[PDB]
Amino acid sequence: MYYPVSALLIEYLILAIVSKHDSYGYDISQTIKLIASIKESTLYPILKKLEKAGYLSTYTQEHQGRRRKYYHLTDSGEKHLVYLTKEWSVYKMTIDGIVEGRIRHD
Amino acid sequence: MYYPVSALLIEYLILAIVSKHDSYGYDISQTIKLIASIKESTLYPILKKLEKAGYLSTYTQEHQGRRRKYYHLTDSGEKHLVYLTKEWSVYKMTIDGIVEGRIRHD
Repeated sequence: MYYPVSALLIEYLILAIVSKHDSYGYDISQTIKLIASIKESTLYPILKKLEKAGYLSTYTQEHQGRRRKYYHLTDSGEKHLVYLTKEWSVYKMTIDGIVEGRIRHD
Repeated sequence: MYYPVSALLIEYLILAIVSKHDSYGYDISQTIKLIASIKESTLYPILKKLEKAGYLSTYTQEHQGRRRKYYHLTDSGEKHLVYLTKEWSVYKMTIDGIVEGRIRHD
């Protein structure tokens, strides 16, 4: 809620979410809306970007009587997700490190 | 480096940094540049904002033979920093929660 979630972090979230199981956009969006204020019109292009970049592949599948577009984390996506997770870890520790006083320039 | 740092998070960092000890801008900026790509022209207005909002008070003090503008975390700032820390904690857990699969809409 308070802090914004950057598009890059959204990608992290999407890939992370999709890594649990293949999921359709609305599902990803609903879970992302838990921490982010992002419009579908911002989210779906991000999904598309991730697909184009090869991290997500997509297929259709009936779900509750309507064909949904499912996203699936490719191996490329999996490798990338590790990087994003790692960078997220670093981001966190660095912020916490700065915040707690350990981390200072020089 | 990878993930961007929002202005709101910068505020968190500034207040957190200033909470350790009073510090002048360059000092805060140098430590913030450790995790953020932010220009002085973006940082200093943020410092100013935090001052205006009452979270930082300022004074001058000679440091290495030049008067520096020091920032000091007010009690108001301290209370606010707790909130930002708290919100940061929530942000982190929520992201990690989503990323690790615990957190899903519904």
